[PDB]
Amino acid sequence: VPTLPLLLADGAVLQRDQPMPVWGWSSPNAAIAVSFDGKRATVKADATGQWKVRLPAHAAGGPYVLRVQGDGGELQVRDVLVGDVWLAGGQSNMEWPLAQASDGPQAVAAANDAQLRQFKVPKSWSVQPQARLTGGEWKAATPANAGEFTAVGYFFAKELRASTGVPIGIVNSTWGGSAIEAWMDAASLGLNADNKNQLPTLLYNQMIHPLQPFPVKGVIWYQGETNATDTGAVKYREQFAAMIRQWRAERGDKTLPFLWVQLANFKAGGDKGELSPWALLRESQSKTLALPATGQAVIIDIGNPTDIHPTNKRDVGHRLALAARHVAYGETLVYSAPVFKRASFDGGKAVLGFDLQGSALQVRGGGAVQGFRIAGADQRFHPATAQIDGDRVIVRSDAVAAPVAVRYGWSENPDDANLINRDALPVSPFRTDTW
Ligand SMILES: [Zn+2]
Ligand SMILES: [Zn+2]
Ligand SMILES: [Zn+2]
Ligand SMILES: [Zn+2]
Ligand SMILES: [Zn+2]
Ligand SMILES: [Zn+2]
Ligand SMILES: [Zn+2]
Repeated sequence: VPTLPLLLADGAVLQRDQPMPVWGWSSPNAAIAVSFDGKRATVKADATGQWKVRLPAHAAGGPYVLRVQGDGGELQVRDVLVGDVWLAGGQSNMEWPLAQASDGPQAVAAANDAQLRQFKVPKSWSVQPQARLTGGEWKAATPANAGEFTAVGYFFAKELRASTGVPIGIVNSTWGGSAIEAWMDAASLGLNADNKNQLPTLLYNQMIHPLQPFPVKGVIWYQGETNATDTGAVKYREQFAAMIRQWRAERGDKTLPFLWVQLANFKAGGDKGELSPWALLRESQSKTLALPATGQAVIIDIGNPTDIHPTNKRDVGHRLALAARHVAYGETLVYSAPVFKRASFDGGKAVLGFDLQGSALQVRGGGAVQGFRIAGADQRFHPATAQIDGDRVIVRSDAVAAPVAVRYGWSENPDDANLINRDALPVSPFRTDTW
């Protein structure tokens, strides 16, 4: 009488268009048969009692029944869809449930999609990497269930349902207040294999590692507030890149799409002088775009100055889905605002070159450009004026005759910064210096 992992249960969404692993346990050397939509595979478990087959790549569809057959009896897994599965991780703002979004009641009331599903990994930890989850089931996006979906993940999935027309499943693996070190395996930290959600490897071991044989289309991520500190904001860029590369290596896919949300604006109290840990962390996030198959949603226009938990999650999901459509689905569209590329300082002016990313630079509210500061060699930054000229912005200040650096939206709460494109996507904060 065989058993299956918690992910291969009633209502599951399985990753389409790549090999389909089915694994589980039984008696040692037990004979096992697995069938799915008229395909059958047999295998013998090993002396541990573990068994695994790979079923052919299957196109989007469903519902189907996954049958597993041993000599003791049969397991039937019902209402299985085949589509795209996305892993959704991070801390509070990915955990944030749909019911508590700005549109929560109305969005839950509109959530009537049997082909959009979530698997909520329970908050759990372990000092060692684990082969099994300790809980969780698949729920479809009905009004009875959708209130508990990740708000950002639901809205992201709702966008993909419309652009792909295939089933979407979200594996929700989140924990409010967590540090990235808790989500990283021992190796990415240089380690051997208090609040536990801030301790190295403890969440990865129980909430990520067991998921890794389950194929996914890509990952969406919203984390970093906890690491936006004097000590961890810059080194986050190396930790985050290492985390992505390791998750990817574990899954055997060095270009597995990995998308994240840059921190929103928040009066975090960390800014002092020209030091801004939150702006340093956002930079660490933007630098990670150097890795292949990555994208970033910028959201400094929709944070809450006075609450680290902004309730506008619909627009977060919209911008992650733009990026997913480019990075994971190979589509051409405006998925990013213009990106700063190059700076030249001649005269009393700085000219900044942007990659326009398929759009045009404009200004929220239509007035003068806000959010720029400029510094001389003394490294003191003054407010500056800025003018748009196609793919360039020219920046200057009456009080800086020999500028050497420019900073745009470089603070924890850059709620004035107003450079956008014609689709109203905001330009990411940035700086020209490495001070
Ligand atoms: Zn399991
Ligand atoms: Zn392992
Ligand atoms: Zn809050
Ligand atoms: Zn949208
Ligand atoms: Zn690209
Ligand atoms: Zn140019
Ligand atoms: Zn203001």
